[PDB]
Amino acid sequence: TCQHPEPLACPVQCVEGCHAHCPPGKILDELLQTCVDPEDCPVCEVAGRRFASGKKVTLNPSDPEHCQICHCDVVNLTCEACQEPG
Amino acid sequence: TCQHPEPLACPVQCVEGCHAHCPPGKILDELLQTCVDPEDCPVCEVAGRRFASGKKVTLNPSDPEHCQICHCDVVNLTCEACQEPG
Repeated sequence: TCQHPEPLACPVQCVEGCHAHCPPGKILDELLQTCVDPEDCPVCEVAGRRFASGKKVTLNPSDPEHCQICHCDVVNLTCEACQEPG
Repeated sequence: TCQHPEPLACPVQCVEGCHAHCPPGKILDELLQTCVDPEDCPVCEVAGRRFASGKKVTLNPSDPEHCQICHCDVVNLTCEACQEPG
């Protein structure tokens, strides 16, 4: 989905219920109930690598000197500065 | 003295007792009972201004951004880094 573009660990094979079926070239987002083209997803790709659609997590806690954080809210190709402990 | 090179607020004009009298060019320090030349005083002058012989006080509490602290133990021309609150 636009919210979960990546595949997830899938404990359940399939499930009942209402399922939005529309032709390809369109990915489902729940807020705008219909399916929509992929580009309309608020998807995030900062410094190249593939990941989720801008999860709200502060990556890289481990190393202070390598504290090179890059959040993404919806679309922004931004990177934030780390506050030094010293 | 080497311990109190600056003049102090002096509630008493003069006092009785034993008083170390020696020729000038020598300042009294109590640990080494005699009077000694001024340079032998563990005197402190960090970044130029005149003050005491390295008092053990953390100057400048007021402004965080101007937290530019400079202690002096006996002789050292040192300045310490302030720990940021953030």
